[PDB]
Amino acid sequence: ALRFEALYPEGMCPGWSVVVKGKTSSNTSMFEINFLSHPGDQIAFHFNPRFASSRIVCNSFLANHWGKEEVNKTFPFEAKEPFQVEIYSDQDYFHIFIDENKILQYKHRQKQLSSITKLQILNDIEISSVEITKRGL
Amino acid sequence: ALRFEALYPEGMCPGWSVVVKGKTSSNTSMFEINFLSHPGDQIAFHFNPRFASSRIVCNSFLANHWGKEEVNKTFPFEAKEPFQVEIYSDQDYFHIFIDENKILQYKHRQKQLSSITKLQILNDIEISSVEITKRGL
Ligand SMILES: OC[C@H]1O[C@@H](O[C@H]2[C@H](O)[C@@H](O)[C@@H](O)O[C@@H]2CO)[C@H](O)[C@@H](O)[C@H]1O
Ligand SMILES: OC[C@H]1O[C@@H](O[C@H]2[C@H](O)[C@@H](O)[C@@H](O)O[C@@H]2CO)[C@H](O)[C@@H](O)[C@H]1O
Repeated sequence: ALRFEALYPEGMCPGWSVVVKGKTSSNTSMFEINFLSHPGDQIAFHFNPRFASSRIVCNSFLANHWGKEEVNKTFPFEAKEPFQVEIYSDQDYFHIFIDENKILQYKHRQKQLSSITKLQILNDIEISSVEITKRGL
Repeated sequence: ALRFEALYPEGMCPGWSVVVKGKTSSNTSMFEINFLSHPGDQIAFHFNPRFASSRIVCNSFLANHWGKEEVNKTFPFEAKEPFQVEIYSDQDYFHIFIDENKILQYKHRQKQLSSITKLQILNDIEISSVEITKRGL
């Protein structure tokens, strides 16, 4: 289920931050934050905290396939507890921060950064805030 | 031209703030921030700073017609200068703040507040940030 979507047709990458605040309803499910590229609504970056297994899975869905999963070692979320996730893009990576700690970097696979125009947030997250802000390099 | 859109299907009214930061490119045009209700994509609240005439026009587009315009006395924008617009909804009004000053209140005409799920920002605004945050009553 779609919880939030945003569209910025001029392109929200690189040099933008997305800050999502909220909490899960359960410890048995998952949510995702996806950055989509146009045309095709391909998934440039999929950030998928899975609470049942306590793993963050990151990947891309390009040319109709999921690529190699990048799975984080730590799981710095607690179910039903408020969190802040920030995703900041530079020319080389998405940088992920949770509760103001840097957690992981994900190297761009979709190199056409300016075609990333859409953000989708799905599944088990009760959102309290979404901020989309142009930062600079 | 669409500059930004957001969708929050559970309803982003009442008790939410939208904070838009940016600046115009010209002093000859206009921009708008629209709150849309579902179904129908009706315009519950249209906030339309018109720089050519230095007037903020507010209205609603319901049942296929614009209603009575509510035109503000002051015009606290300057073309090409960064501004912050906050729109906060309670049970009775949209409250508009520009650069942290309260400017106007617009009484709800679309009373089905929970059906307001979409935000659109159009025309002459170069956006630097959009924040959508659940505040409370
Ligand atoms: O790689 C991200 C996608 O994973 C898909 O699930 C994988 C799963 O992680 C893996 O362990 C294996 O079982 O194959 C599954 C199917 O590709 C998700 O279904 C998808 O939503 C993404 O999260
Ligand atoms: O009321 C908001 C809409 O106004 C429309 O323009 C009006 C205009 O403000 C008024 O002075 C008169 O000329 O009738 C026009 C047409 O209804 C805009 O076209 C529309 O976009 C809204 O801003």
